[PDB]
Amino acid sequence: GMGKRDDLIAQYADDLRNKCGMEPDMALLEKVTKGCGPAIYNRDASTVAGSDTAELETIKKNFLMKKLGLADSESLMGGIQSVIETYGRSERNKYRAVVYYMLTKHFGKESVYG
Repeated sequence: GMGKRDDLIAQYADDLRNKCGMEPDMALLEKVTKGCGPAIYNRDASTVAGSDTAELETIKKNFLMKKLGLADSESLMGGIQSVIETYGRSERNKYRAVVYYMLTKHFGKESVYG
């Protein structure tokens, strides 16, 4: 096989195109994936619970505010809610790399990844 790291990035790209309706920027997606960590074999650890308030508050504080450098405002949770809705209410495997990629796009923060 191709190995878990490639399988994951391929899956993220497929989700972006075929679930979220977006043309994936592969160069950015790779940078976002690097930031999430080494390839994860345990599916549970690579996904975001869209319906968990604390998990969304953590994405706001640790990713949007701490990493992307965005200020505290209604637009942050609004953006999180938007990307979770885009990924889909019926999706039980919302990959955290895909969510981070979508938020980076949504807020125009691509250049922070280099």
